[PDB]
Amino acid sequence: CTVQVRLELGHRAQLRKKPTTEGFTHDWMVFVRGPEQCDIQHFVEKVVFWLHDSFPKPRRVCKEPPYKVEESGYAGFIMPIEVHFKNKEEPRKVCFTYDLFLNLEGNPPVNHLNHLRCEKLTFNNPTTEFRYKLLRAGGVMV
Ligand SMILES: Cc1ccc(C(=O)Nc2ccc3nc(CN4CCCCC4)[nH]c3c2)cc1I
Repeated sequence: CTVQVRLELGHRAQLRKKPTTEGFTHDWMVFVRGPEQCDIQHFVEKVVFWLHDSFPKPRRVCKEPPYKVEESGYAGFIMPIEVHFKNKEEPRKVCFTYDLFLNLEGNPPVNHLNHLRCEKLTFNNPTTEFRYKLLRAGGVMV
């Protein structure tokens, strides 16, 4: 059989009225979460957010929900996001290339923004133990 589950990747960003002592101009948050009333913790081991090299501890890990990183900084960047599964067979993780953008190139000028990216994952022939976790999370058998 085939089991599909859904992830939502997203972020929010806020232009600061005044920059931090550090000069940070934006506050931002990036997340991985399930659709409403779906508990992805059943099948997600951890979520690794790979921040820009300039960040201290750029490898940010959440082993439990919420799977998110709140930060402040100077600029947007491309953020690899690994979602590791509670799975003993391949694949044990999926990697997303997440566009963490902090403005719209002043066209138009915004002082905040939100983005959501809905992702479907398809697991062929999961083990009994991993099927239970996927379906327990609200996954659909196909
Ligand atoms: C292309 C590019 C993109 C982002 C940054 C950036 O925001 N870097 C940055 C560098 C150091 C930072 N430190 C923080 C603050 N956190 C607070 C929580 C504890 C660790 C430090 N945010 C930081 C943000 C720099 C470049 I060049």
